[PDB]
Amino acid sequence: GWVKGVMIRCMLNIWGVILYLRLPWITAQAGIVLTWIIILLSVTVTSITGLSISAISTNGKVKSGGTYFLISRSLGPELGGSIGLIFAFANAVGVAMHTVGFAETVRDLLQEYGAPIVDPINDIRIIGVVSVTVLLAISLAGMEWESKAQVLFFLVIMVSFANYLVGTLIPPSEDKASKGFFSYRADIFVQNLVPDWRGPDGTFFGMFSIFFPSATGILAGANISGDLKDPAIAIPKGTLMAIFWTTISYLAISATIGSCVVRDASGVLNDTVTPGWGACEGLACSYGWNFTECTQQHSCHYGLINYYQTMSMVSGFAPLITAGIFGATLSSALACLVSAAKVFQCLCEDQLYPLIGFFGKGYGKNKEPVRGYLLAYAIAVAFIIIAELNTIAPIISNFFLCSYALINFSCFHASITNSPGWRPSFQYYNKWAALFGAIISVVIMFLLTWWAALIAIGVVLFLLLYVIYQAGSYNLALSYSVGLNEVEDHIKNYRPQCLVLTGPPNFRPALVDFVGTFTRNLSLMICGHVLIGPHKQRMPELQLIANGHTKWLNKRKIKAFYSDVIAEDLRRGVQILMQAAGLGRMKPNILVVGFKKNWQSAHPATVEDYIGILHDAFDFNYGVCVMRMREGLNVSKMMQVDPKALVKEEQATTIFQSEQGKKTIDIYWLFDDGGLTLLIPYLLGRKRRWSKCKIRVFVGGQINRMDQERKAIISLLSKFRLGFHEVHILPDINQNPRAEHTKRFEDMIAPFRLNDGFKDEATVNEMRRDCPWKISDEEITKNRVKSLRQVRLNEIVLDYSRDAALIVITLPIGRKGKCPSSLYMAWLETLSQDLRPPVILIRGNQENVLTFYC
Amino acid sequence: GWVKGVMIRCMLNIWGVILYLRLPWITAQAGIVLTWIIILLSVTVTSITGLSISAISTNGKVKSGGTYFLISRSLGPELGGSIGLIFAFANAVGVAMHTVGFAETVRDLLQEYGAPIVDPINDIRIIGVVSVTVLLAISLAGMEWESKAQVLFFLVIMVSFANYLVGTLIPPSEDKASKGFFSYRADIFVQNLVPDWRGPDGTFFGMFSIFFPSATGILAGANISGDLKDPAIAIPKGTLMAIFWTTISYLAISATIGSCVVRDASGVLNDTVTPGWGACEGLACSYGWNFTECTQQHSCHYGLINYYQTMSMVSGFAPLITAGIFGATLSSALACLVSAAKVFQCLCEDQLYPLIGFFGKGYGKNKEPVRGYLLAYAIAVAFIIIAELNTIAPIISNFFLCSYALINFSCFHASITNSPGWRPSFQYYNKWAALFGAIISVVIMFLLTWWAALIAIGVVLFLLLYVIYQAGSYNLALSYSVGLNEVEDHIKNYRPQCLVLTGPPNFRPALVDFVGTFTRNLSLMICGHVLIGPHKQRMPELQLIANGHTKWLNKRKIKAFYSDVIAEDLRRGVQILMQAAGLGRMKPNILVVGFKKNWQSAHPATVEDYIGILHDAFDFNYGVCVMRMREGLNVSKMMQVDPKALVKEEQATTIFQSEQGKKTIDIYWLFDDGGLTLLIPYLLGRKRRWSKCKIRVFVGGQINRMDQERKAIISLLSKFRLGFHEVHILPDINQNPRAEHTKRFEDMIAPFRLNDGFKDEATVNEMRRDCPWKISDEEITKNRVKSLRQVRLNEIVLDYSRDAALIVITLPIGRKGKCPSSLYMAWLETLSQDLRPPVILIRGNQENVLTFYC
Repeated sequence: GWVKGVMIRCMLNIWGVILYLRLPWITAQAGIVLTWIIILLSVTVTSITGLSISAISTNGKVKSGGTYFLISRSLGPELGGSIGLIFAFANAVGVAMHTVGFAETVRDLLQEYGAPIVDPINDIRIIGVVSVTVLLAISLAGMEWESKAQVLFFLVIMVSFANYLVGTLIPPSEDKASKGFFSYRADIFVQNLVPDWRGPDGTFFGMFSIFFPSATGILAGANISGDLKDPAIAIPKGTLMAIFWTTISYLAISATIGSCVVRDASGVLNDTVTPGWGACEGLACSYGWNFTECTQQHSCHYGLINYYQTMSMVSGFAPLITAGIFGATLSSALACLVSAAKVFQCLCEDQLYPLIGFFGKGYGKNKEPVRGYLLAYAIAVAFIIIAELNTIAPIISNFFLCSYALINFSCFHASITNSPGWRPSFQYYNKWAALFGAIISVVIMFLLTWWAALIAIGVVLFLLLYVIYQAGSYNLALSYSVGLNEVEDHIKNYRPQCLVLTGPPNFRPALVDFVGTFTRNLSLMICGHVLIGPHKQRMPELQLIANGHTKWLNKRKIKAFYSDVIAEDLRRGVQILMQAAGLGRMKPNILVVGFKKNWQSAHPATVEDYIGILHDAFDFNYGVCVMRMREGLNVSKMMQVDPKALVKEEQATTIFQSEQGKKTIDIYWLFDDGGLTLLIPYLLGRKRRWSKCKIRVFVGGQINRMDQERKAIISLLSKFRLGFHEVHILPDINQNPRAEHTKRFEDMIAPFRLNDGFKDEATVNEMRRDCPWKISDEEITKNRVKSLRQVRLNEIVLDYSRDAALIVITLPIGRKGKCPSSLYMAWLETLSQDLRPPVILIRGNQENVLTFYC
Repeated sequence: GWVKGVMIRCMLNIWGVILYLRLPWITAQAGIVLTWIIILLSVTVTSITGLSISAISTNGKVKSGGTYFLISRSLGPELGGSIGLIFAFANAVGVAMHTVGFAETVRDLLQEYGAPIVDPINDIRIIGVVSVTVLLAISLAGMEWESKAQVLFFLVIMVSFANYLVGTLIPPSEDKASKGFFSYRADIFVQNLVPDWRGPDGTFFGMFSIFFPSATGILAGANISGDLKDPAIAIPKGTLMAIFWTTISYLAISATIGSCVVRDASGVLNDTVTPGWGACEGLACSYGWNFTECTQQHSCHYGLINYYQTMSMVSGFAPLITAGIFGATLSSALACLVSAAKVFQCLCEDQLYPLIGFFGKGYGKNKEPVRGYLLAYAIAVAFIIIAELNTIAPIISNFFLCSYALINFSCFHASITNSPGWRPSFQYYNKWAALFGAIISVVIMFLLTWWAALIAIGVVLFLLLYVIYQAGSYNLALSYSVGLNEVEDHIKNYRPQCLVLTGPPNFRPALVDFVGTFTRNLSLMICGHVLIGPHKQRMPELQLIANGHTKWLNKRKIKAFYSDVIAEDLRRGVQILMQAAGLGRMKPNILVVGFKKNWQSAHPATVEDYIGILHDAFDFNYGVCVMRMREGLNVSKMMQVDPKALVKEEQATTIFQSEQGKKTIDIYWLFDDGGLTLLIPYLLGRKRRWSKCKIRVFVGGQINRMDQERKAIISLLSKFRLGFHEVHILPDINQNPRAEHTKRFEDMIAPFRLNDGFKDEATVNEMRRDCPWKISDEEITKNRVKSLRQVRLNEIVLDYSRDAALIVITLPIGRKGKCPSSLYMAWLETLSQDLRPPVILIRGNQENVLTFYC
């Protein structure tokens, strides 16, 4: 339920050692008014944190429970992981504080009854170590008696409170009056209403740092959210009621102990007032006691400000309050230890931090964090070695204030940024109240001591930034794609979607880098390897080889999407890839095909396949490009870096980027239909390294007009962001070429004079003028026109461009049925046959433009 | 250039009041060693910040930009705005500091002539406010000549340094020796090597806070940008050289003033030691000077630790050092004043903060920040009212340390997160050096004083958090989906990428719906429509058809991509789309096929093509699935105005489409592997529609042991939440053969014997064995028992699951070369016979299981 399950659990964890041992002393040094102010200032922070905790408990629905699990699932991995670690450390030090208080009580019992062990501080150390070892032994094995222990502890604390209140009303005896107790008196109340400020810790915030661990423990209700009936209505009321009732108890005890005991008293029973004309100085003189001797010399042993166990002295039966101290300290220490271990284990099971993951495994059948229990025990022992409560308490105040500020600010952050899963139903949660609580918690943390607060904030920032440096990554790409399913065919975004042939990626990598240069974070570039084996498709050995190849490619920091194809020949192999690659609107639009360095050496029939590539690409309304670099195409000389992944020379391509380019692109327009002609040069022409480029826009501009035909391209020039009027009119585009060049063009096809790959087509010629080698207006009979033109282009490139870093060569057009594949190949070969420049071939598909950069 | 452009004006801003007024006093209170440590510790912070600033300057080619512009464009707006605000405030307070130093110098000058105004402190206030008003008047109008005033200031400071050194070289005069300066002496150097803390400000960090303004002024090099020939080379050299040379000057002045002036001296010229025995003490006694009275009485007026103007006294010509102080102060204060105003104006140009202060508005033709100038003047006057360098300097140290820590951490943040616009070219920039600089800056800021450091940090946090609080996806894909291309392969999450073959999307819409409600933002679903085109694409209008189908899909709630493949048949027709659909990881993983229910009407070729897709899916590691309906998946759409969404009638046939599933789904998963067999109804179950259907597990096979295998299944069920433990036994497959069910099958496979139309099979078979059911290790003989099992599965569909949402039977498996096509197709027809509700068959590729949803 909510009473015993939640409120009593929070009660037993909030009530602890400072309630019995230091609250009367805080009331003595700070007075009743400032002690109440301290109590209320701590309760403000803890109640604002409790409202955030209640909002967390009402957010969504969590069935397993746990403080770290609730906070992290409601607030996030970064803030949740910082909270689950600072809170775990704070709970580990709380064990040390409560065990030190229990050890101090046992030491006082030994001093009054019997003999001490070694030394009043060393006895505290020894008893604390032994008691924390016993607590660890109980936690590891023997955690089934917890309901009975909870009932016994709550009843013993109730009995201690009742006995203290009963003995306070009793009129003082000789011993109690000697020790400073005079029942209730207005004079003592008025005297103790004001501070005294003795010792090094006499300070308002010095007292706040010692009292504050009396207000912590409000997170015990959230620890068992899974093991409750209805957490959304049980955790808030239980936590808030526990905070309220413990606040009432602290205020009442402070008020009644301030009004009963004087600050200074001496245990000597002879200090009763002598019947004569004495010089009695203190307030106790009116009550018949003479405490001047020690009060003037600051050597009193008893009193509110000098005796730490005055609460037990005041009461009717000291052993009952001793049992109450034992119960409170043991319950709080056990709760802190088990909470630290369980939060740390759950935090470690979520791999958010590198090295803590070792303390994440459980033992036995219920998976107890034995490693976490041992780490918490080690931290507790280390802080127990400090045998002073007034030293441990400020540390716990700092770390619990840091944890509460973190929780409050995490709730405020989740509220202000409208976090997805952050939907609190708690009626009394306000994000500005949480922000105020976090701010005041940090301010108080720095006010108690600045260096420990700085260390805590530094650790918090380290963890938060480490984590920063059910979201999912696959579903996001899917969501963006389907959102694009509603993309507008309107303003067709003719991004340079391209399809690339490389075969194995380690071979022909010049294309890879090339189409990798541009469309970097601009569009899609798809690599394409076609396996040419028609028999035994390596279904098993396809993903693995791709993996390896993609890793190599990825090691090159490329931006592509390799693709594997099985087929019998090149033609149908790429035909499969072009019309089915991508998905929906996410489809490739441009094809680039690697040239075969050795085509005329042997294997004649491959000309058909290679030219069918281009013809089917033309018919498919794709973009088309050829690939032939300075050096040989296929890498077959290795047996004497090699993996571009390791090292990628790619000089032929890297020249443009690695080296600062001083020579420019040269294009032309003999085929005006090609719109891409102003895009592929645009794309590549606009890259970081490609920055250095004095764009030479060579175009067949109108021989008389440079302002409406050439500027027709200049008005459009703006969108292509060209900014160049370099329209170099070279009307010598197709002038009669060199005699020698035509000669070579011919005997090039002399071996292939026949349509060897076209017997069928020869029969067609046979029935049509029987043209064996010369073809009317198709080969050289009349088609020579285009051949002499293209060769003139070659002369041009070789004369004007001469040494040309790169050339935008427009692939010429041949329509099937009026020109053979042979001549087409012949044209491809003669595009750059004389030498070996880098073939930056290009041609478009009469598609619209001005997509990139307007 | 770089010298005069950067380093000369960085020195002029770094040199200021503390160089002449408090450095000797710091060397007096702290030791020479401790003063050197302070200087080097400040220079470490400023040099790390200078490295960060040099990295910022060499980032990109930002032109015509101040300090704030550079920082906010290289770094983020969130960090840039806070940096600009803190830097502007720090400069505004530095104006007050340098004006107070100038006023102190003028007040001392007035006192030495015996003409004070009102009193020491109020005279400082009056002179400082008048000076700062004159400074504001110069800054507003009359700055045109500040370009030539720079040379005068630099030459004046150089002359002051030379005069100080020359005067230090001079042997003592009677007046100078009386005032404490004798000369370079080893004894004085040794005496001043050790610290001597002699006031409220006497502490290591107390002197660090006063000195540190001597090291600030390096960002003065940053705001020059736009007036430099080459910032990427000028800014780093100038800034670092200025830091080095000013550090050298500070160290030299400290070590030379600590070696010639004693800490205690009296301006009385009669202290000269009187001859006789005496009891004279002190180091000066050895030089004939008995300063005993003041030293013991602590009433000395002169000396290093008492006189604030010791550089002036030591130097040969006092007015020259006064001129040097004037030049240094009026250069640093003017630089700070015209830096704070410009940074604030640029910051207010960016609508980054709500209360702009409107100081952003420029005046005149140069758009000078008159409003910003007045705000800076007001802040300077407010901090001038303090009129004490030892109090103003700690504030400026705090705020400049905050600014430098902010810059260093912002550079580190940009480096570690790999910001898109952060690619610094500075060779000596390291993000860990920047992190160290920011951390030590914050530590020193809190060490000097904690409350002002907390105020500055809170202001920075407030600003930062306030600022913190169409082929787009195409492009977004580049960063996410090609970021999805790089993802590990060891994730092995069996993404249920699904492929479908409904032909036209409108037709066979039931499969579309089924594959759409499932994978609704979970898995990729791709719609493949085959146009079986045997010629040139009919028209681009086909693309219109594509947009019409995508609109149809969007007219409902589908997340489909539409693609098409041109072919001449179906087997190859799907085969094209099969191994090329998708791209990289996103690629479809399983395949569903529109069942050609009509199979006894058309030639069996269609049936052979049909078995083709399933066999190919078996060879390509794909998943096979198939639906079936009573009225017709390939419903004739018989026809037996604004027609509304046919969804209503459609969903009648497609419950999943809209109707929340009510009746139970049953997985007749005779086959175990191919997890999708269960996954399909599973992520179908996740669906709210199917949340109303107990997921029935109809396992079948062995009867002797049931749960023995199940315990493996319930382990993977703990992983794949089921919520049930009752798997109904299907012993029908065995010992339960029903004759009338065999007779139908036989009468259902007649024209299907050797109807594969496989002439080669017939031939090879004919030369092996004759009869169409003789050579039957494959022909419905060895696998006949399988046909019995199939018809029994249908019978237990009619009994065990008489009614169900979808009867999920495991899709059968047939071996190529060991299972004929007609036998398999008849098996499927039995498994999905008539008079059944929607029915689905599945069989995965047994890659791995449990990968999804644990």
